[PDB]
Amino acid sequence: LLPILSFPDPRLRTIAKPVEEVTDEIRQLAADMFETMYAAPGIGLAASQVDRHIQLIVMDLSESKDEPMVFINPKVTPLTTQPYEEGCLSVPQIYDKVDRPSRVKIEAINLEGQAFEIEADGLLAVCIQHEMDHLNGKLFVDYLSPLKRQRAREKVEKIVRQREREKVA
Ligand SMILES: [Zn+2]
Repeated sequence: LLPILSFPDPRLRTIAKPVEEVTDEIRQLAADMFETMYAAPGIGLAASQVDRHIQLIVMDLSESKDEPMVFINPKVTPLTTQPYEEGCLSVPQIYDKVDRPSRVKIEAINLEGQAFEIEADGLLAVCIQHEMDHLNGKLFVDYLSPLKRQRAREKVEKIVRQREREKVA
């Protein structure tokens, strides 16, 4: 399982590079990203989060863990906000409210290298926007008040340290 970078790691601020071609190394990265995300568990993971700074997002919003979606080189444009309690595998076990445009259009390519365009509302609009932020080196904590940020940071470093401690046990 690929290791997920944790806030405040500076590599999470890297702006991702476009994918040149959907080769079989990015197909294998995507499957490992899904694996990593499904194990967490989470519903979304940007390649930036596993220290591969390319424009790849994996996502599965299904209670069954069997509706997987891929977005390569994505473009997101609002079609107009709504509140939602967001978390992030790179800000582990921290959830808070962020307010994002509630309807968006997504243009991206899939793992066969074909282009698509869809309109998104609901959980889809929140998630795509959250993951596109990762690709621009941004985290959902950047929209919270700074006392919630250093507090999330102190909790995360604790959580990272326990996870290290759990591996020694
Ligand atoms: Zn995230």
